[PDB]
Amino acid sequence: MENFQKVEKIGEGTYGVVYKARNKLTGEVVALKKIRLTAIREISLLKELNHPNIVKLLDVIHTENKLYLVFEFLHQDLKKFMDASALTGIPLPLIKSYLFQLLQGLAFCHSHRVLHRDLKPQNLLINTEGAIKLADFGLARVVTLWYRAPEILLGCKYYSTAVDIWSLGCIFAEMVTRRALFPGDSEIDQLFRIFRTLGTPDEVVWPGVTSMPDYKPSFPKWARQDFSKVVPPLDEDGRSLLSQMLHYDPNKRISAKAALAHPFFQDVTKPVPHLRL
Ligand SMILES: CN(C)C[C@@H](O)COc1ccc(Nc2cc(Nc3cc(C(F)(F)F)ccc3F)ncn2)cc1
Repeated sequence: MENFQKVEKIGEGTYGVVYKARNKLTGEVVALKKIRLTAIREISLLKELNHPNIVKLLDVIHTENKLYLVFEFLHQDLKKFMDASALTGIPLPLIKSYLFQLLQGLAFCHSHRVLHRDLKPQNLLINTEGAIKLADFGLARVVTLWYRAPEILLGCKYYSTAVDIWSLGCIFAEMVTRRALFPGDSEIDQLFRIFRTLGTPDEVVWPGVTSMPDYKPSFPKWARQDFSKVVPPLDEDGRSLLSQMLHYDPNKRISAKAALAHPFFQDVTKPVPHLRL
C-alpha cells in the first residue's frame, strides 16, 4: 500500500471500504478496495474474467495480514446517471443498449459459473463511450433489498444464476418508469410488495414454493395485477421480455443467453450518453 495514494472515498461495501487511488508504480488511476479482516483462492480465481462488460480485477495484494482488491476505475454509476435523468428520463435506445450489454456480461460470467448475487444501480458503471459494466462481481462468500430474488427472501440457500436475471429485470423497469419497482423496507415488506404486483405464488406457478424454508401458509393471497400498469411506457416486446425475467420459478426464468435473442433487441444500437463528471 506504499504503492497507492488515496484521492477520495468512493463508498463503503458489504466486505470492505472503496477508494479512488493512484498507483505510484504506473501513474494509473484505480478503484482500491480494502477487505475487513479459501478466500485468496477464489479471489485469485476472479482475475480471469475478461469481458467488455465487466470491470477488470487488475491485482490482488495480500500484505500485513490484510487483503486489497485493485479494480479498473470508472467515473460514474447508473444510480447517479438515473438521478440526473429523472426530469426527462433515459431515452429508450440507451435503456436497450445498456440492457443488451449487461446481458452479454451476465451470459459470460454465468457460462464460467460466476454469479454476481447483489446487482443494483449503484454497482453498474458507465463511460463516455456508451458502455456499461458489472462491478463488485463474484465476491459474495442499511442493505438494500429492492433487487433481491423471491427464492432468496424465502430462505433458499442453493440458488442459481437466475437470481441475477431477477435483479436485472428490476433495474430494467426502474430505468423505464423512473421509480423503483419493489421498494421494500424489510424482508417481509419486500416479499409482500412482490406478492401484491405479481400475485401470491402457489404450487401451480411455482412447483415446490410451499416447501421453501421461510414460506408460511398464513401469507395473504393477493391476485396478480395486469402488466400494462406496471411499466406503462414499455411496448409489448419489452413487456414480454420483462415478464420472463420476473418468473417466480427460477427454472422457468429466462437465461441471459436466451434473453439476448429476444425480439426486443432487433433494433438495438449503441448510443452515447451525455455525462457530467
Ligand atoms: C457522486 N458522488 C458524489 C457520490 C457517489 O455516487 C460516488 O459514486 C461513485 C464514484 C465512482 C465510482 N467508480 C467505481 C466504483 C467501483 N466499485 C464499486 C464499489 C462500491 C462500494 F460498495 F465498494 F463502495 C460500490 C459500487 C462500485 F461500483 N469500481 C470502479 N469504479 C463508483 C461510484
